[PDB]
Amino acid sequence: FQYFGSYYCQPGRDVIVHLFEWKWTDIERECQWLADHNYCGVQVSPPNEHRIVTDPPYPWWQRYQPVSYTMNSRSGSETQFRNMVTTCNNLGVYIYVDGVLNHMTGGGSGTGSDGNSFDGDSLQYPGVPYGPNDFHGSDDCSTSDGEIHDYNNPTEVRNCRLSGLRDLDGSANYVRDVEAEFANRLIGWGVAGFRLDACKHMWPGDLEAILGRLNQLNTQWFPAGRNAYIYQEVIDLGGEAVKATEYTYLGRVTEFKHGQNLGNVVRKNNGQRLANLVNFGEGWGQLSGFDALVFIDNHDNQRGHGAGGFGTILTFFEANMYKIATAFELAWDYGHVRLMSSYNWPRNIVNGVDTNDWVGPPTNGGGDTKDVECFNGEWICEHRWREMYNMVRFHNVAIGNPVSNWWDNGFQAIAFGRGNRGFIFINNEDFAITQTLQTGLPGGEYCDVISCDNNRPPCGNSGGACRATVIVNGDGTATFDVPNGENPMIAIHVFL
Ligand SMILES: [Ca+2]
Ligand SMILES: [Cl-]
Repeated sequence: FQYFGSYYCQPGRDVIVHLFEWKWTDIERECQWLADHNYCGVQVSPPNEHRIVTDPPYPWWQRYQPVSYTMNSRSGSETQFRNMVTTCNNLGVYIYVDGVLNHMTGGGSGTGSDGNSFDGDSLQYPGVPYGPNDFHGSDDCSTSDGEIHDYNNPTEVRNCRLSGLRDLDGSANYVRDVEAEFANRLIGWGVAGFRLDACKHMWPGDLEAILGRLNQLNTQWFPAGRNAYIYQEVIDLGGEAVKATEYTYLGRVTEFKHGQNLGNVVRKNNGQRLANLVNFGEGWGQLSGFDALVFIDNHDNQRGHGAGGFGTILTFFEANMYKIATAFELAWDYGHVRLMSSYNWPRNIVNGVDTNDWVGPPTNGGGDTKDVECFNGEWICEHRWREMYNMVRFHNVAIGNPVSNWWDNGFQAIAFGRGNRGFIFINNEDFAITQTLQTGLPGGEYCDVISCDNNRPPCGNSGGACRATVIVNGDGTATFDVPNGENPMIAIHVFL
């Protein structure tokens, strides 16, 4: 039995970023910035040939309808993909492919992003090739429309069609061989791993058979005898017949409870309290940290498609709370952390649903994607926000230390350290707090890395609101003056 939940990073790097709908040429350039800020890797949008949808015009979700396993996509050509992987790998920033193996397209016919035909009505995908024998059908699914409705029926969830997406027969030797060939081709070029889409809709045994066909990582960059990193998108918020714990033996699993819980806590939904995070992690009924890929939001649930709709998940639209939740997640020790990196779109919530949730990335038209320019009102670039990247540095400095010196106000203020390496005071109250705490840190002069550029004087005021220096006393205590409001947190850490 091979296990795929271990990932590989350069020393001092750990956090990964989803550069959602970024072009390969932009990711290739971004790898320098990411390396300089000690991020470990990038999840890239599905790079295989996908459906081109023109009604509505070029939505993001067309990339979740495979047409073939060639490598010309909205983000760029095979040549551009391979240039990106090579450059990023040489910089020590690795690439995880969003791998879409559960299904092909929905109904209708057309061509994909590399010119190959699809026909979801006849189940013909000549670019693979797949035909009807390669799919589940009326022999395998008994619902009246062929779609999934009863999430208490694992057979229905796995063998019927997710919203009409034609469902591949993952038990078939041919499908397993074809999908492994796709993954192995990408591994051979230098891809480090995969985010596997829609895994709740596949049988773990079929995933095991596909993963057993995989070659090990390319030793131009990776250690000999290393399996690819696999993290599996399994949406499991409890009370269903498919469980995230079915997939952890194969690799890591997305823990959607993490962002649900942190979102509810930071929003103070239904009387939640920041102080309740004292035991956050597996003890909240979540996966063990070692089995989990964690994140505040993803591309689906920032569009209201997760549970609670728009009322729980935090996103760049709620920037102040989003930074609080992300800072906590990065300072804590639980899971492999992925940060979303988003684009803006005309979100328009009507009766709880965003009417414009289909809108694709910044475009001049014609299905192209604009070059990224961070902070221009179109590309959000959360991973480049100082509050994020300085908390990634905090996370890196703190690595391997326990949570220590926990404090809270019984309510909406907590503070904790990571050994003798870092300390964060989070005041989520509607009033200011002055509090002296054992920070666990060596005595000295520290800067708040939430508001300042550097961890020690000179503090650096590029953001314009760098707070006064924090003095840690000789006994390890420090006095935190934390006003409520924007960025209502102070994080300090020893020199990297
Ligand atoms: Ca399926
Ligand atoms: Cl995901």
